[PDB]
Amino acid sequence: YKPPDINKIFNAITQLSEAKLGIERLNQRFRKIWDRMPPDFMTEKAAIMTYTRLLTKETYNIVRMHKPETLKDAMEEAYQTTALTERFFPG
Amino acid sequence: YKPPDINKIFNAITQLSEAKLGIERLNQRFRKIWDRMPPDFMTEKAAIMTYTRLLTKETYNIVRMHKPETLKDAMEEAYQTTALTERFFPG
Repeated sequence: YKPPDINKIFNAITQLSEAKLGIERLNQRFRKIWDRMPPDFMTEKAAIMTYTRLLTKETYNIVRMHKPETLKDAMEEAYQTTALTERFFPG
Repeated sequence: YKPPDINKIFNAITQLSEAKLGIERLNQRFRKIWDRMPPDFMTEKAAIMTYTRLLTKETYNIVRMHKPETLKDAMEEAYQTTALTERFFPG
């Protein structure tokens, strides 16, 4: 195992924004940084919180209906509102 | 009881800085905002984290020796480095 260095991780999440083009840039880097060694970082509800306040205001309105439970649902649901009427299908 | 409204609380902590004159301004408002309805906000270590990265760099160095455990120790220890060689004694 390794030492965690938590403060860079709170530093690295702070860079992410809505200037990132579309949801796919947001969901990718957040998979990169946040999954990199959380030993026990916070509870489930608080892990929603730092994710959700980052997001765009309109996407919070549609993800209000319905509200998700985990990050995976939140990452999926905020993707699906733009994945529907837009795609390039990768392989 | 009341609805919590968590997002204002993360908004209100963001205003605090090192432009606040001395530690006493920092420790007072943080007692006001953070104690106002945390139902279960986060774990103990994470509650250290949002407190500590706010603080001044030199105060992190002295509070490194020794590192505190709870917020109360952290609020006390970062006060004591300036409460020693400076006071107006209140009543």
